[PDB]
Amino acid sequence: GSSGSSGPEKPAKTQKTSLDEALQWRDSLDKLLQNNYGLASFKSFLKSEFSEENLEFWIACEDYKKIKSPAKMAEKAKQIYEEFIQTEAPKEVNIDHFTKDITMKNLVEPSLSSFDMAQKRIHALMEKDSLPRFVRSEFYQELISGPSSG
Repeated sequence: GSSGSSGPEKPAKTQKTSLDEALQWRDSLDKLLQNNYGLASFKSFLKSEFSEENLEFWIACEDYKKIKSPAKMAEKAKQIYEEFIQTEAPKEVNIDHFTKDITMKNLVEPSLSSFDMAQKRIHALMEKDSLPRFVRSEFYQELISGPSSG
């Protein structure tokens, strides 16, 4: 018999982003969000431009797609709407009545692609609005013209 006690551990490190990569974010916004590095930075950028609500709707969407629960898939759906797709909502994203209306009609029998349009709608804005406005900012200049060469 020997008394023993376990203990926690420490994480590790790894690459982040390369020059030939940072540029890939220019072509399609997705590449950016997908990349942990580009994403983290992308967010902050918005927070300053009071346009962080645009990304939020995106992150949530994905977090909703991975919803198997028969109640959550529906209930949760209304949540995102009452937050963004809600009248004068606090984070009401930028979506004309056209797209906005869509989601609503998709709140009846929502499953996974409930916010298919709304998602692609905002995503297309953060890629043609912020994306192009993020590269011009320093946050980007440091990603490509940082402590490394181009």
